[PDB]
Amino acid sequence: FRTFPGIPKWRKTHLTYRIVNYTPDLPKDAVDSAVEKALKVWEEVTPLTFSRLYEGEADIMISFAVREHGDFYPFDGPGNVLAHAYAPGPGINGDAHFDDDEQWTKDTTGTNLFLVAAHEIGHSLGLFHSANTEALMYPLYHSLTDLTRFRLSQDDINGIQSLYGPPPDSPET
Amino acid sequence: FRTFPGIPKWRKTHLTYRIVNYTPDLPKDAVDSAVEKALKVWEEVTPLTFSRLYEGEADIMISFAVREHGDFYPFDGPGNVLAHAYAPGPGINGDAHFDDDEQWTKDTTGTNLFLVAAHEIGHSLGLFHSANTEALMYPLYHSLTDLTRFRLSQDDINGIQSLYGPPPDS
Ligand SMILES: COC(=O)[C@@H](NC(=O)CNC(=O)[C@H](CS)NCc1ccc(-c2ccccc2)cc1)C(C)C
Ligand SMILES: [Ca+2]
Ligand SMILES: [Ca+2]
Ligand SMILES: [Ca+2]
Ligand SMILES: [Ca+2]
Ligand SMILES: [Ca+2]
Ligand SMILES: [Ca+2]
Ligand SMILES: [Zn+2]
Ligand SMILES: [Zn+2]
Ligand SMILES: [Zn+2]
Ligand SMILES: [Zn+2]
Repeated sequence: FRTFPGIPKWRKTHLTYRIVNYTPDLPKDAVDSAVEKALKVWEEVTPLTFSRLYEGEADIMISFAVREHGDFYPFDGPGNVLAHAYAPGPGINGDAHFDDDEQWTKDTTGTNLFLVAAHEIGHSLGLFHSANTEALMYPLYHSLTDLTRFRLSQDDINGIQSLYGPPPDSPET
Repeated sequence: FRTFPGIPKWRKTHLTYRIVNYTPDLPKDAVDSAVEKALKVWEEVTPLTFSRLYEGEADIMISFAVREHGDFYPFDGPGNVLAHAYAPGPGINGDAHFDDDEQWTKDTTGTNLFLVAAHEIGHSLGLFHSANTEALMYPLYHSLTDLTRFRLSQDDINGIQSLYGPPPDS
């Protein structure tokens, strides 16, 4: 696993997120659920908890964007870069953006929103790309029919626990 | 009425539109509806026709945005600037952006999407602001329009027709 330079990380255990805009690709409730599910992945293996805001600045601002969108890194059209997220800190830090020139889906027929969301929130929490091919934090996406049996890899757990530790409610093997 | 300088206007009657993203404030069908109704206002009194695209570059790219969003004219938080649109042309020209720091509504409890969209498309089609207080293109239309009895004023019709003519075989 790998972190960003200086290992920036949230100094709070409860983070807020806000879904700022919605893609034409899915019904609004489907976007919400993949985001909820994506956050739940990280919540299960650390002390971190998450609540949603319907207004104001949330730690993790989530949006869909096409090409130039007000930050330093314009998206790039269909394919290639799928999304990007910023390491922990104030403002644009912690936020995640999703390229709408991608067809976001609830299954693997397009680009699975849950999977990309879980991988991006991984950056939002301070994990950089993993070299481990089995990790969620691996820089390359792959269509995996298996969304019902999704499991964080041990490399991921290790990387996120090195930052925040395990859940206070769980035993350690 | 008024047109932009050098009177930029579409050189074709079939214009495509695309709703690039959706606001949290309303159900997506409410957005589609209001956008369609805004387009209809103008199509009804000209030879212009519209069709929707879900991919690629449409003439009129519609989006919601907050603060800095990829153009040189950032939105300003709640109220004041509700939205902005570019006159006819290629690329960003003809596109319309809507400030999501406003609360877009179907009715008048927030900022009415239909109304603002109708004004902005007026700009996307080549109309600049009117000096007539009753016109949709009057700068203060959003504070002066009665949505129950909404109809395009004749100053708005005179202006859009000056550019594109009346509907075929009137
Ligand atoms: C083969 O896939 C790709 O290379 C795709 N592009 C990328 O992956 C480039 N990466 C990106 O644009 C962003 C940069 S933060 N990475 C998002 C991302 C999201 C999820 C996973 C993932 C990992 C393991 C299991 C399941 C999914 C991996 C990467 C597209 C060409 C389809
Ligand atoms: Ca942030
Ligand atoms: Ca892309
Ligand atoms: Ca899309
Ligand atoms: Ca355009
Ligand atoms: Ca505003
Ligand atoms: Ca809003
Ligand atoms: Zn971005
Ligand atoms: Zn990544
Ligand atoms: Zn703009
Ligand atoms: Zn105006």
